[PDB]
Amino acid sequence: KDSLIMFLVEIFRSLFVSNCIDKNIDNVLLSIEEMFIDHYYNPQHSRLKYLIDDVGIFFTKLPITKAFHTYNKKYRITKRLYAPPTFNEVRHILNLAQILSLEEGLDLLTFDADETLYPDGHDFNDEVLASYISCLLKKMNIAIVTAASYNNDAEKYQKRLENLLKYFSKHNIKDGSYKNFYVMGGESNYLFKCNEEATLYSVPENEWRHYKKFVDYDTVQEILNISEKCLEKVIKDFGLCAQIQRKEKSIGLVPNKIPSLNIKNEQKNYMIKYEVLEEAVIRIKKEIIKNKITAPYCAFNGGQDLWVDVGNKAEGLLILQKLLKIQKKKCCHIGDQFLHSGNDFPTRFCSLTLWVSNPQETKACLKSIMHL
Amino acid sequence: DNIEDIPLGSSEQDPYDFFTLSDRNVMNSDMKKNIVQWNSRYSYNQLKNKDSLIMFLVEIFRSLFVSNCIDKNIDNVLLSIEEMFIDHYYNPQHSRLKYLIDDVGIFFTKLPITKAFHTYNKKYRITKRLYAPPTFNEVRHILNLAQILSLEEGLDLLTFDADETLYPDGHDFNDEVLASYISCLLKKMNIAIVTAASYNNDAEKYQKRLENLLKYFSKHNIKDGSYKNFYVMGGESNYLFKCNEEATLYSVPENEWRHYKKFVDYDTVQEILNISEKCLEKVIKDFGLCAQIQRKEKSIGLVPNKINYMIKYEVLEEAVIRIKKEIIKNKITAPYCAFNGGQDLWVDVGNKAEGLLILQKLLKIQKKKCCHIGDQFLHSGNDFPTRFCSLTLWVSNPQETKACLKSIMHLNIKSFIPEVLYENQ
Amino acid sequence: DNIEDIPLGSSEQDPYDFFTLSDRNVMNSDMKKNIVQWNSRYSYNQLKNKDSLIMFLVEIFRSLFVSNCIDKNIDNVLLSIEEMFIDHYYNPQHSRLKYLIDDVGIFFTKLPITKAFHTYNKKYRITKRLYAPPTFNEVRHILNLAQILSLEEGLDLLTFDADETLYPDGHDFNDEVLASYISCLLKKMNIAIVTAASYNNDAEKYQKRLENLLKYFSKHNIKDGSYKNFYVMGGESNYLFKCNEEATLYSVPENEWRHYKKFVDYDTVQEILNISEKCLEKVIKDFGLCAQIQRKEKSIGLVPNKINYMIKYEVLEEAVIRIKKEIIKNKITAPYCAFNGGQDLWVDVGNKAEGLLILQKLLKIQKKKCCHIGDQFLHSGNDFPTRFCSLTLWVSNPQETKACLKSIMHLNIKSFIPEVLYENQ
Amino acid sequence: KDSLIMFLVEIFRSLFVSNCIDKNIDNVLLSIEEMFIDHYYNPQHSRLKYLIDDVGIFFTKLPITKAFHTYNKKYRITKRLYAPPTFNEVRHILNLAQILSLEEGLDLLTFDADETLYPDGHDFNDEVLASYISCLLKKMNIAIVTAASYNNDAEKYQKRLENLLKYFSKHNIKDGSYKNFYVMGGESNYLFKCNEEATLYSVPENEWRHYKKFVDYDTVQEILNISEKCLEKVIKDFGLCAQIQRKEKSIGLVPNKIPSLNIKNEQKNYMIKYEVLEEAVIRIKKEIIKNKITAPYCAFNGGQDLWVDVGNKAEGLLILQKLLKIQKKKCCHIGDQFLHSGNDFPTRFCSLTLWVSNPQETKACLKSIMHL
Ligand SMILES: Nc1ncnc2c1ncn2[C@@H]1O[C@H](COP(=O)(O)OP(=O)(O)OP(=O)(O)O)[C@@H](O)[C@H]1O
Ligand SMILES: Nc1ncnc2c1ncn2[C@@H]1O[C@H](COP(=O)(O)OP(=O)(O)OP(=O)(O)O)[C@@H](O)[C@H]1O
Repeated sequence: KDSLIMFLVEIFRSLFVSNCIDKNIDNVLLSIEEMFIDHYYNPQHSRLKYLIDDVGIFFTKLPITKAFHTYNKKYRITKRLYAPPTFNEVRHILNLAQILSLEEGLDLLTFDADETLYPDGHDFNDEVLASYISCLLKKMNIAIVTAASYNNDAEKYQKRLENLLKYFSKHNIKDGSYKNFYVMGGESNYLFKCNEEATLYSVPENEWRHYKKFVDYDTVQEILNISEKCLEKVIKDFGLCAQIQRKEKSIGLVPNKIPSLNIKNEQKNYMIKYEVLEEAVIRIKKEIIKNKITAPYCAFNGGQDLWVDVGNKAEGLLILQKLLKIQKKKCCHIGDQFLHSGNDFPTRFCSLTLWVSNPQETKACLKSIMHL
Repeated sequence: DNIEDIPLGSSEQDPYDFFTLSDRNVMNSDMKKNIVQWNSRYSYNQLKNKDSLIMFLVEIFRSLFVSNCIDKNIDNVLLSIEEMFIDHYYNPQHSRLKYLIDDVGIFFTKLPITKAFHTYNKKYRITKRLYAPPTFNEVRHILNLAQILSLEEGLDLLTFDADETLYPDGHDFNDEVLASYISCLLKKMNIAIVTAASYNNDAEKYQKRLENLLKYFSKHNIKDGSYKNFYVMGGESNYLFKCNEEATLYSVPENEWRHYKKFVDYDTVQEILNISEKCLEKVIKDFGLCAQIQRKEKSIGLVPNKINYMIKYEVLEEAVIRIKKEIIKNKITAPYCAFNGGQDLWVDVGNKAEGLLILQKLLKIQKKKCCHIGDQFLHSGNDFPTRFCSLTLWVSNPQETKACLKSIMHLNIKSFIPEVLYENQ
Repeated sequence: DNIEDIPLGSSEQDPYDFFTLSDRNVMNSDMKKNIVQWNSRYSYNQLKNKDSLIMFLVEIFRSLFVSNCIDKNIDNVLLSIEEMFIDHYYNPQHSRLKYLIDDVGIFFTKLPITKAFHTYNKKYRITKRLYAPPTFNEVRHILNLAQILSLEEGLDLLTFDADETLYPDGHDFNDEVLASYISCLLKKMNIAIVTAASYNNDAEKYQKRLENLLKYFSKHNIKDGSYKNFYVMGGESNYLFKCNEEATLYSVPENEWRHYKKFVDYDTVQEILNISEKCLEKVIKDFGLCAQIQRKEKSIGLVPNKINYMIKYEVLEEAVIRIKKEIIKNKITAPYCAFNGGQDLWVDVGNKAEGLLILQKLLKIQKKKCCHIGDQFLHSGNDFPTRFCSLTLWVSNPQETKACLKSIMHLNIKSFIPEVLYENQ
Repeated sequence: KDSLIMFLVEIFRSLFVSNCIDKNIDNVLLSIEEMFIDHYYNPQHSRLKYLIDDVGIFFTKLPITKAFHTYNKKYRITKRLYAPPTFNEVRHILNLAQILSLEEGLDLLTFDADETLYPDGHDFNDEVLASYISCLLKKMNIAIVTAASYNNDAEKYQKRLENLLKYFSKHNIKDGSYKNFYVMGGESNYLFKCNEEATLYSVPENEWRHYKKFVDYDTVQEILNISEKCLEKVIKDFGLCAQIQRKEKSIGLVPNKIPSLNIKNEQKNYMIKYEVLEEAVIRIKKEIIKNKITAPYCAFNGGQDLWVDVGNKAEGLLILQKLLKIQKKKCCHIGDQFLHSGNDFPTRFCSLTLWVSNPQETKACLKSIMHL
């Protein structure tokens, strides 16, 4: 999966089966930690980069030993005789390592709204999570990136975040922290800020265009025309009850409504096989490569529909850092990598990335971020 | 035919899943579950260990796909597979299929696997894909179609794993149109429900889990006497209930069916429970869990406290093996089942496979006329062997279950092409 | 302790090797054999299925290597491994090592695995490598050192697989200095030689395979009566020979040792041979081989014609399984061994593991005082289980064999650091 | 291993286990064959290149169906019930496919002498193999590439090929076929031809320098100095009884002679662990990359010693084709890929390559090459 996860899972497995994972293993942990730290420095010529090829680049000194100790002290995974450490536990350990790797602090904490803030595609609904974000909003900038495209219509994005903004309306104006909240819609196309009354307003395109690689109108129209023709053939090729929904910088395969059983709800969405949505995503990806298009884009399978957006969240996060004069060692992103099979734009090449997979894990991560 | 003949590994351990694919707290959406099935290095051995026959077909189709002929006439491949299936039907052991797939189980019917593939491919046209080869779930669907298409003589008993197919998110039964399908089939065949929930002999507690289903019975299934064909097996194979004229569960006198069940003596039952209780007490202390031990007459459980505190998934896995090891260490051969549910742990001195055999013998039904609905994502084949006692459909959501039951209700109708994926479309 | 207790799968089949690593016609040099051991996807399961304990250690060392600490103090890892080995010595079943490695076999001695690693690493400094982690062969060497370092009380019996260790390229014995080592050890301990070659009871034919060794005996081993300690077991476990004053093999009266061997009745012996002959006749016709069938009293063989015509390696593999299947089909449980030699095929109604147990009981030697020299590259663990009957050294060339024997001859000498890789250096 | 081998092995496995590999599988074989032929043409955008990434490029139309039929007719591998087709059999099938893919003929057949012509590092000794080479020498050019470096000393190379040249002295002068025999020593540094009396003579460097990328003297001396320092540290690091042997365009770690047992031969070579020779080869490979050296070279572990040569056999085979005015679709190379773990310069990017692993397999391949 994420290669360095598998790198430590396998090592902990050997430590487990050799029957010593519950004894003093600091000789191994510190030997990896200095490998990690020698990757902070000279990352082009580390021994780490030799062992794992797709390590990427570390923006920080990762205290992997302290992280293992802290996580093992709480959950006691080395006390299990038959269940060795898992992929998800190592995922936590690195998440914790990256957090404590910011003792110098961060100035920008960014969320993937679709993966962490909206449960099951709904609107924000978590008074506990909104508590922690508001707390952190006082100490740093907090931006929220989402693939939802409602042009620059600030009211439409507000509906998805109203409970969260309603929390801001009681804990984040007396100290003026609302100035540090940012929302990036359309992956990287529509930017919003917060006003005194906890209400989203649009930052006009002229004020931040200078930080985004310009993309021609005809090239964004060619990306959507290419995808249009692709989806049309997918519809014909699989007998889909669906049609194409074209927006200004997006285009989507949306399922139709069809009847149910009279005893159930009398209308439901047509269901597109996950296989057919995967077939279409890379079908589109290949025709875009066939036309030698360099513009950043994003084609994803999301639940019951498919969307092609001209811009990707990776570009948005760079745009936010170029905008607020922050460089990568002082900002991190929170998303869920189980949700995009598309390895492209792994977010970790732009900022520190935390991998969380349910609201409880997200709150655990923020709790750690408050206590620095 | 009997419990001693079924290949049960009650103290066995499946190969460790470092990716905890059945941790529903992390893999909590159909989107995530479909993505892991693409990464072979993430889910291959876990899937094969749940149905090696399906994986057998997936790999054959993957190679038809990469060789670029899956959308051509592949009937030469399908029909020789079908010939092995027929041969296996006639020779459940020593067949060629058994040599290739040792845990293939039993074919109680001639599976038209060729007609199944053509049916599914005609509607969903998976061979029209250039870059996504047939998936595990798609072959799962195709195998369900083959077993349904093979029910020429019909069914006399249809059984559900309630925990896997009837309780959404573990809550009580709540699905009007599903109840409708069951109620109609109840008029054509015996229907039995198996669950691991042990409420001792307390019929009212089991009835609470099935209240909405039984209420549907009391409006369509009492006048035609179809209610006398409904059975409920609780504690996996310990407590048997039937229906009365008022759509109420009542215990069947154990003298009426005990002889069908392999006898376990009282001391062995309590010894298993006693050994588990000491294990679980040590697990609670070893990991500092906020959890409580719920012991029953023939079962014991590790349950989280309400506040709902959640026990680490790996701690639940660790405890199931600790229990099997100590039970092994005490040289106990009685059939039991110690399983890691999503969020709790249970040790039942019982077994759902033995439960079905009890229902089969009691109702004197031949295995060719039995069909089981379960979810092989939610149980270990060492506890419930694949294709041990009947045909078995694999469903993974209420929508698939409704489609299957709809097809079973239109069984052997000429103008009905069976469906196992969607109910409306 | 007896043949029925040894885990033998005589009709079993190892997982198919698509890379035919034991086809010595393609892998015909130490250079090629060392290269396949680097590609994990080429040789991992084949190597693990020959000694899962060695692979267990290789994987632990690979992770010490990639974590960049294998050249630091790794004694915390080694000593807890050593603690599991000691525990396994005290609890051959139910130990922690047995749970991790089910086919680990038996430790008849406390293995100083830590001292072994330090010994080998002091001389060869494998932890000084930045890019080649410890290899299968290197852990093989380290395990040999541990077993030799554990022979504190000495050895009373040393046994060789002649086919694997004493006949270069299948020709007769020809190695003066190897003979020298054996002859000296013959003066300190019993020495027995096991081979699958069945020349019926014809002592002269076996003597021809060992002529140069026996001639060395007739110049150093007759005056001190050490020759009465040499034994030869032919037909794997069917024909027993000893030495006289003139360095000549003679048959031991079967009444003197038959009771030590599990009895097989005459009809079962000939039935196995008859079934194999029909199989092999069909194999010769099916593939048009230029080959002949050599039947003995208790063995039958598929041999290529002299011209030397060579039978396809995969045809030999195909025939071994065909034979095991037909023997299974006739419900025959007698211990036999049907193996694919490099260039021929043999079905012996015998078994080399039973042969060693016969030598052990006959000479009344405890298993702690036995050591076997073989080559686990050249046999299936289902025929000869790893660590079943004694300590077992794994050698892969006469140079390693000489080094081992040299170390055994300097056993428990203070001023001698054992060696299992090189004889001169 | 070779990726397209594994591609067909796995497919034949599915055909095997589905119980149809002995029936008519021409729908699959021909479906791969047209995939192959659509790779002959438009090789940059084949479906094949999508499935397998490292396919390389095909110089010919591969009749994979006819090859399977011809090989199955002779050996009857589809008649086995329990031993499915193996890696080596598929290796043969492709070898046979490439041979019949030359119905248009070839004009240059090249050997790797170290891998196919010298058994166990000896001299040529195979009157049957020499028979087939002489037969083919009449129909095409035949060159022989070897890593042995004896400068331009023609007599030293003749010793390794004297039996073969002695065969030429009786069957290859009356028709003048000796003009078509070529020997390339030093991987790509020393070229030799044949005279009327079956004797090697050196083609002076001026006559073929124009077809080789020139390499500066100081850069070849830097490659050997880099390797010298590497081997010195390997000797110290592992207590080797060996020393360095420097040639003009090569440098080697050669083991010393050390005593044996008095009963054995009183002198033998010191033995260097294969692991330590592998450790050294890529140690050298990394320092050469650390110095950003572009010149083609070759560092290989060969038996009991290691050698670093400035030139590789891949370059020699290009030099021979550029010299004799032949392009790649009419020449093939015979070597053994089990013998170089170093994937670099896989020979198949320059010419058709046959993979053989014993003299019997080589003769079988040449027998096929005669019957076109
Ligand atoms: N570093 C991490 N990254 C991602 N997820 C984590 C991390 N640490 C813990 N989690 C997960 O978050 C979930 C919440 O843990 P839990 O509520 O037990 O402790 P907590 O969040 O610290 O709360 P408290 O501090 O009250 O114990 C757990 O299931 C755990 O698996
Ligand atoms: N295309 C090929 N590429 C590489 N090796 C091959 C190929 N075909 C056959 N071989 C191998 O060459 C060896 C020699 O085969 P064999 O001598 O049986 O037939 P042959 O060489 O054609 O001789 P004959 O024509 O007299 O039968 C065999 O072991 C076979 O595995």
